Amino acid sequence: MDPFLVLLHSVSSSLSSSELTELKFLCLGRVGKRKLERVQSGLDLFSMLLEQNDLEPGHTELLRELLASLRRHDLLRRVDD
Amino acid sequence: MDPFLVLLHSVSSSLSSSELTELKFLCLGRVGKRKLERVQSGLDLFSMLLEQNDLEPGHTELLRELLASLRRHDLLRRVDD
Amino acid sequence: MDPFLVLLHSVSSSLSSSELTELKFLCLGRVGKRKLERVQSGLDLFSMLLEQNDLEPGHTELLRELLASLRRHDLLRRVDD
Amino acid sequence: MDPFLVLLHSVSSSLSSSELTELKFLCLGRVGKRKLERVQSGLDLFSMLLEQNDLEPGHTELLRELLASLRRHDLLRRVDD
Amino acid sequence: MDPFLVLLHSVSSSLSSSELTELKFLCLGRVGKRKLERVQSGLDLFSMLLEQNDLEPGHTELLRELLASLRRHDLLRRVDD
Amino acid sequence: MDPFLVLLHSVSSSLSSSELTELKFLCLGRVGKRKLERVQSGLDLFSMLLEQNDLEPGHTELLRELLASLRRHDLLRRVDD
Amino acid sequence: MDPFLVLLHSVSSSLSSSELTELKFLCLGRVGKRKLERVQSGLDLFSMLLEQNDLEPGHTELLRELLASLRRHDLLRRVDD
Amino acid sequence: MDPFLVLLHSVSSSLSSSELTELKFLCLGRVGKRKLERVQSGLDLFSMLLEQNDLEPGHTELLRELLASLRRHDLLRRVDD
Amino acid sequence: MDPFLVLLHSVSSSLSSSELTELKFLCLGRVGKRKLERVQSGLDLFSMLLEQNDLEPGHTELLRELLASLRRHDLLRRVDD
Amino acid sequence: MDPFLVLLHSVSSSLSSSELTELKFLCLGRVGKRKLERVQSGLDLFSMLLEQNDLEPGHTELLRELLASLRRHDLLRRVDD
Amino acid sequence: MDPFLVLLHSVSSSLSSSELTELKFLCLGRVGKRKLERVQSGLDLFSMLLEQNDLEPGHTELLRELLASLRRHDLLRRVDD
Amino acid sequence: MDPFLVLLHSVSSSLSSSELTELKFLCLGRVGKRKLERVQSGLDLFSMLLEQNDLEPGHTELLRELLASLRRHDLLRRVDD
Amino acid sequence: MDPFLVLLHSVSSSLSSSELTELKFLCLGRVGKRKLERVQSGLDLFSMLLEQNDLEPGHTELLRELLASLRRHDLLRRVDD
Amino acid sequence: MDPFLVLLHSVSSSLSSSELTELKFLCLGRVGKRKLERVQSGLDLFSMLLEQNDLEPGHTELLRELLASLRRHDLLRRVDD
Amino acid sequence: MDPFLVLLHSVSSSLSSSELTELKFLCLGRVGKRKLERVQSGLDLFSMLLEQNDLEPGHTELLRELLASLRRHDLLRRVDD
Amino acid sequence: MDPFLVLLHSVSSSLSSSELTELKFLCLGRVGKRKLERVQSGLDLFSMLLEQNDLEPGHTELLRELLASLRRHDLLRRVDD
Amino acid sequence: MDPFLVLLHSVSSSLSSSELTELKFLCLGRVGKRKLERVQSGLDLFSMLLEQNDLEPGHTELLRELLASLRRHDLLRRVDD
Amino acid sequence: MDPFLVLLHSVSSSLSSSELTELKFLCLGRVGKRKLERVQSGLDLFSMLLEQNDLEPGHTELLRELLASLRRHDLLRRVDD
Repeated sequence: MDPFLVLLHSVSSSLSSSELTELKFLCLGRVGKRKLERVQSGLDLFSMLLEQNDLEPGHTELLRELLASLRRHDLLRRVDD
Repeated sequence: MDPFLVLLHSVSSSLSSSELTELKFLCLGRVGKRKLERVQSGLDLFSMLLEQNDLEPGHTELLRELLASLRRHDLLRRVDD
Repeated sequence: MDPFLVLLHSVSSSLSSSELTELKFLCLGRVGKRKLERVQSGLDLFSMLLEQNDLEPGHTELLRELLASLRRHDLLRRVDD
Repeated sequence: MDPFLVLLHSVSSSLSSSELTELKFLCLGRVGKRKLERVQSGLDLFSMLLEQNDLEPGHTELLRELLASLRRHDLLRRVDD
Repeated sequence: MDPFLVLLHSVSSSLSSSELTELKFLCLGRVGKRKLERVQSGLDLFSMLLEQNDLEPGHTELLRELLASLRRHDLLRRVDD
Repeated sequence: MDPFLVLLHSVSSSLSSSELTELKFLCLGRVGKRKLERVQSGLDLFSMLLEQNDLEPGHTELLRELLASLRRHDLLRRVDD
Repeated sequence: MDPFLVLLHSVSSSLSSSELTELKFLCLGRVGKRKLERVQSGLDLFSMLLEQNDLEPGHTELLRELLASLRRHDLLRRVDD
Repeated sequence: MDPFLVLLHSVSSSLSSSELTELKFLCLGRVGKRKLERVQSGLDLFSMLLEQNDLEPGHTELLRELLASLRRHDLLRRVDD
Repeated sequence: MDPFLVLLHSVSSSLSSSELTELKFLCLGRVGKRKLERVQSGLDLFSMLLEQNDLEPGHTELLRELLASLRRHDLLRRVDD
Repeated sequence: MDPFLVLLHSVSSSLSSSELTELKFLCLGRVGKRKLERVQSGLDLFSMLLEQNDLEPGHTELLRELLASLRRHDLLRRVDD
Repeated sequence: MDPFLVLLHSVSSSLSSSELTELKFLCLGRVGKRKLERVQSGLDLFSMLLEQNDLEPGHTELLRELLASLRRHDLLRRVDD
Repeated sequence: MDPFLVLLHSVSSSLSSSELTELKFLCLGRVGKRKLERVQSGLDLFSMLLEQNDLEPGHTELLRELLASLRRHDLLRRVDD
Repeated sequence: MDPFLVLLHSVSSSLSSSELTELKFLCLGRVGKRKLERVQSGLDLFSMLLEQNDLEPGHTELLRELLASLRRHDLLRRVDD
Repeated sequence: MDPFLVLLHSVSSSLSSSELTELKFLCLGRVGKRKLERVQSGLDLFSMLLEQNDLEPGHTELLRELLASLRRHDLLRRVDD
Repeated sequence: MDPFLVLLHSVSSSLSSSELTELKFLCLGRVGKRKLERVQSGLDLFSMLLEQNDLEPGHTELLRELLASLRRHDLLRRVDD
Repeated sequence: MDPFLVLLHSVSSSLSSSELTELKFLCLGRVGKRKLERVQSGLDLFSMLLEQNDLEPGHTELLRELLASLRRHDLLRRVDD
Repeated sequence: MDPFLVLLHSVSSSLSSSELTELKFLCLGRVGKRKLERVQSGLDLFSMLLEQNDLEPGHTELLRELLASLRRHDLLRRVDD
Repeated sequence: MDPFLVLLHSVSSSLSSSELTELKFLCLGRVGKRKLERVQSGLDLFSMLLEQNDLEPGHTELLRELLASLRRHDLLRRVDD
């Protein structure tokens, strides 16, 4: 298994419904409304970000900034930030 | 590639399920019920409007009127309206 | 576009979930239970009323009566009543 | 072309899957099961009714009453009712 | 058209999803599971009961008692009960 | 419109949450618990009573008796009681 | 025109594709696989049964048993059973 | 922003709980009990009056009467009375 | 119809959402999670128990003790207890 | 008519789509993928097992173990197990 | 990330339920009732305002007026006003 | 109506908040804490006692004992005690 | 190479199965059923219409009106309509 | 049935909303936030702990100390402490 | 279980409504208003301080400061101060 | 029957829709998106893993790590881990 | 083997049903409707584009543009874009 | 009986319709379109590869390569790869 996938799964397991709505709002400029309507967990949003080359194992800045905006520093400890 | 098709794809990417239902309702007089039942995205509706000569690169006032009724002025910005 | 459909869309845009519930209740004698279960917005109800000849541009007394029972005189203003 | 055939085509254009299933159910006594299993549109049903002399330009009562049972008075306006 | 088929259509029109589920549950001993998984409306169930000689214009007792178990006396008034 | 449905809607418009709870309690022997759990307004209860033949335009003593137990004589005035 | 042939034709007109597959399965021990592969309607199967002396105007027991296994009692009324 | 909405908001911000109960009592004949039970601020009552065409930017007599009955002349200075 | 099926239907009619959740919890050892996630009413649970030979007209002890654990003795009176 | 064929037909009439997929999965080591792709009912799978001498009137162990894996003990009562 | 989106998120995180209700009341003339019924946070209202071209990164007058009506000058310091 | 339910409603209408608290305390050994927390009126407690077979038209000694501990002899006169 | 044959080929290239079915239905009075059952593309129908002198480079009205009935105005632009 | 499951049901029956909140708080390190947001009763938490191998009929120490921290010794008597 | 979570639970047990209000007031600069409006016990505040990395088993200074400002030295004895 | 197939079936019967979606997310790097879109149960995913030599009776490490990531230790007891 | 064909197969393996629908829509001006109806996977579309000289090993700008419009940059990395 | 032909038959028996389509796509450069259109099973493709000297008992690199591109390592075990 990729450690990147396990890290994404662990991050997704620590996010609630309100946090998911906030993350969807903060991703409005990168993911279209039609695609955003189908997102029911952090895994789907991470998949769309992976497809758009906005999120990679070596490209994690956007995820860190999303987590900082949500004020989840405990989750940022997982990304080692 | 035709910029007209790219514009139509972009417009269809910004629309949700309720907006698609509203668009289907407002087109009841131009498209039959049998043809309207098969539409699952804005692309199918735009293609049918193209076939019936209701929508061309020089014929866009029906699309602008529909987008105005949907109260989506950001989407009218893409059509330069 | 037909002004009749624009008017119906505008009327449906001003109605809430409870108002839709009382609209469905007051139409129990004209629309069957099987068809009434599939209605999620006023657009579907208006389309069924159009299909059964209960609602036409020259046939609006049923709609005016339903809006009167809902005690929505601002909505009757749109129909000029 | 025959305006009878054009009228039949126009009627078949304004029908959905559910209406087709109900029309098939209400014609069980006149068409066999083997022939009814091949009907995928109103056109095939109309052709089979034509073959059995149930539907002619001078013989439209069965079509009229089938449309009445489906509560499609707008469709009956095409048949002058 | 037969008044029997019209009566069956009228009865099937006044039923919702839940009543259809109960009707399927209460007919488990006469219809196999493979045939019951293909019923999406009261019309299919009525046709299946017709094939097995369980429902005729002169043989309606199973229909009346199924309607009684669902506590639909208004529906029984259609069957004159 | 049926004046019966208008009367039922008017009666339901004058009832509060506690009165709805008392009505649900007093109807425990006629409506099952599963069906009683889904009632959020007097309209649902009245429709269920209509289905079970407990309430018709010529069948109103159950409604009058229930309103009498609620000590709502102003509401009995609407039913002419 | 033989009444037996007309009866066979009428029976075959009331059987669908699935029933034909079940009938072919139930006839595996009497008709070989190579011959069964060419059967596209009940008429071919009836002809093959006629050749093997399993089906005669005075010998209708196998057909009755096949119809009873398919649970088509309405079709058994045609064979007078 | 409508000056009417701002005026309504300013009026509502100067009314307390007892004043709200008195206003609800004085509005008993115009708003039903079921709707009155959901009013938790002057804004909900004002919106309900707006729906019933009892209160408009050009129709403010009822609001002045309500404020005079509450003996709030300071609030009447806002409506210029 | 079988009195056993009617009895099961009557028992399932007097159950609410919470009791269904408790019944699902107390049957974890006999039904898998995949099959339990598809149960939306007591009828589906009863059918699943029927398939596994856990509930027959001569085999009712599991149902009796499941009802006992929910403290529904009135329901046990239907099962003669 | 073979009692074995009638038993196989009765078993097949009690199996749904999901059960058919599970049975196909459990038969992967005996029937090839190309042959498994054409199976649309339990009858085809039973015939394929019949050809490979895995299923006979005197050889019913594999069918019993398949039914036990699906946890259909009611169906095992048909095989007398 | 757009600084505009981060500013909107920070504004929304400083508004309570009562402030949300007041903001919904003050936005009655621009957003329909059906759409207003689905707003559960400031983010949804901001999204609807963004769709309508009433709120843009270069168009912040309406938001300033809304904040001034709510008397949140501390929040107006975020918009630099 | 059952006179039993009318009697229970009348008894519940004569009780105050403190009396309800004492009734809930005295029923600690028969109703669980989870179920006791949801009781807001005597009707819910009476229904729970009815379900557990603690209270029937022929089983009223528990109710009489509870009313005697509350020192409400006027309420015991309604139960004829 | 004839521009008439090239035009017919270009028209036949922009048609799907459904439009071919409607074209066959609307030509029932000019082509027999025996000849229509052998048409698998628009080219066969065009050839048959050519043989019966219904379609020539100077005789296009039937093709024009057939394309009109299918609501293909873009296709009529090829025929210069 | 398992007396383990019966014991778990009995323990969950004697818990209130506040105790469930404390139980959720004290299990933060073993269950993720996403999974804890879906727990509405002690049964959900117990099943979740069962999945992670934290609670078995031979593994009851975590439950014992969770009950101890809530100061429920009467509940510990059920687990025989 | 973690001694840290047990300590937090013990601290939250010895607090009343007024102390919770003071704790909410003194944490205004670290938690938003929307998040603070949803705190009904010290557990929620502790959880949110945990998320923002303000409180860890190795980071307890802010908790000590909050307890000191409330003049609860007995509570500081639990934190070993 | 292979014990490996029975073990896979038993594992698949204990996984819900959410667990299946997490398993699909964790298998993104090994199974392509086109193939992943057709997976509707654990059996299909297990078949795809078997085809790619990622899962064998002697090769069960990937399945163990998948189950450990889902935190199903009870399911890991089935694989003897 | 041609690396071009392996690359095309790999690209087609990463595409879903919706992405195929958008690809077919964006190719409306180069491939006819009759040829587009027969495409069930990206392989057929790529073969048609190869046939019309729209796609060659030295001619890949159309493919790169189509992948860019689909917003699949990971799929552009395979084509080295 | 040649072991090479037995191996080819066994390989062809484990392939499905989609896998055959991908095999036909990957062999576009070696087999013409006219010869590829007549292939309905892997046996025909293998025979054509045998004729063109692309596949011999000592020449199996093309077959191994094709099976590797199909990601069928279990089928590569049959060829000992």
